[PDB]
Amino acid sequence: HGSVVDPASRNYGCWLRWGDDFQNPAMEQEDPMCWQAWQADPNAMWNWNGLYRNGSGGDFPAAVPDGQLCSGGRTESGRYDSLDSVGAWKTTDITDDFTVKLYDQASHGADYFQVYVTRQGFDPAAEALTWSDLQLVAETGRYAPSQNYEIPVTTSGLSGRHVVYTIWQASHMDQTYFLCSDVNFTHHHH
Repeated sequence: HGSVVDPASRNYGCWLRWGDDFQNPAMEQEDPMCWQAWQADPNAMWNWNGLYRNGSGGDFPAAVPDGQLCSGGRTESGRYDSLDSVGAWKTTDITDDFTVKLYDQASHGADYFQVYVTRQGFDPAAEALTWSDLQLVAETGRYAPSQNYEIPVTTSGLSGRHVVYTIWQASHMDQTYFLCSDVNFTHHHH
């Protein structure tokens, strides 16, 4: 099990940044989207590595309705429901060309990865995430089992706030991870 750690997914980032002080009321001002997520279900963050469905068979929109992409279609009885919320999620700066880095403790492998990004014109802070807002920008073949997978991604013409949607088809069984990462496209490297 695992997640996208760079650019960190929504719940991996909420866990890493707040797990030591997850009850802090100041989070309401400093990180509203993590705050509403911690409020609704701390297990969205404690179980950050479990954002998967079993048995999807590659038909991904059929199991993940519009507005439910980041919760993985309310998998695990909506444990990750609050990751679907619309607002000013904290972003990671990336450039047009960027790498998606997964962490997989158990080295399950991957049959393939799909990386989508929200099209220019979509505002994740004001609009619900739907499949028609996404554009496929990377798609890979199989990855042998490892503890880290890296997907190189090349894009052009993108600027400002987007969501990256990484789909991880695990190799050990029909298990698929649906990982939203908030990003900010700039010319600045860091």
